Amino acid sequence: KHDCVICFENEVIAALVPCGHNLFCMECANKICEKRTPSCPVCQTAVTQAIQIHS
Amino acid sequence: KHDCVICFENEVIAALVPCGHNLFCMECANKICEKRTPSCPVCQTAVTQAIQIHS
Ligand SMILES: [Zn+2]
Ligand SMILES: [Zn+2]
Ligand SMILES: [Zn+2]
Ligand SMILES: [Zn+2]
Repeated sequence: KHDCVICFENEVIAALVPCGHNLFCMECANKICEKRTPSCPVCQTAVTQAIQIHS
Repeated sequence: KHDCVICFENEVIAALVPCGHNLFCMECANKICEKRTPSCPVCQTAVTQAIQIHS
């Protein structure tokens, strides 16, 4: 429950659109979204939104 | 290992946007988007795209 690759504190629950990388908690994903130039920190693809993943 | 909830034949690979339901193979998710009133079969939310999820 500590597997977010950004903060390593929260649980992974979010994926970025459209690259689909599912490696982030929602707080870190939201922070990615309101950067000046939102982009995936892993693959650098531009980010248009973050979604919570439901499996 | 998870089975697509539509066909129960292929692995789960894709999620719908924006509801984030991650329960579909890419073929079944593509079929969802290509319909004329696209909506998630699980929660009935309108679907604006389907993406492959990378975990
Ligand atoms: Zn985080
Ligand atoms: Zn990415
Ligand atoms: Zn399927
Ligand atoms: Zn849904």
